[PDB]
Amino acid sequence: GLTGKLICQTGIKSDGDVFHELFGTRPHHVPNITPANIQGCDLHEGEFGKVGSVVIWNYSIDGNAMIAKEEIVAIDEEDKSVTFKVVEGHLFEEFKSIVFSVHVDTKGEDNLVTWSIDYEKLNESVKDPTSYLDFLLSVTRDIEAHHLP
Repeated sequence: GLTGKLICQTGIKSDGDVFHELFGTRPHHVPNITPANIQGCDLHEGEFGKVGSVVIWNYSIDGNAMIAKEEIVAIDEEDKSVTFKVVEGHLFEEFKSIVFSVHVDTKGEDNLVTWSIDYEKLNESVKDPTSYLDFLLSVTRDIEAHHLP
């Protein structure tokens, strides 16, 4: 009753590999590219690019500042996927667990970015976090504009 999943898919015109590796090996560059959405990304444990690394994200939705500490639980080169599990922060005011994954599909002509949000609400009154899809699309658009020469 408390579990849900939200997915958004959108095209990018920029290089898909570069988009994947931004998240997979260069997540600390994200704030520099989408500063209205993401203000910081600090390495807390481990090393950038490795499974089990932990980063602290400083970000904003609707003008409110928030913090998420996240473990990189999966990085797959073939699927061009990176999975970030929240382990502390604002979102644990609402969710028992919440995991963000980004996949890039570069087959064929048109690159597709897919963001998934997999979560368990603390209780049934918690809202499904659809505002995070609008955040992830904004981040995605900003990355695409930055990477297009």
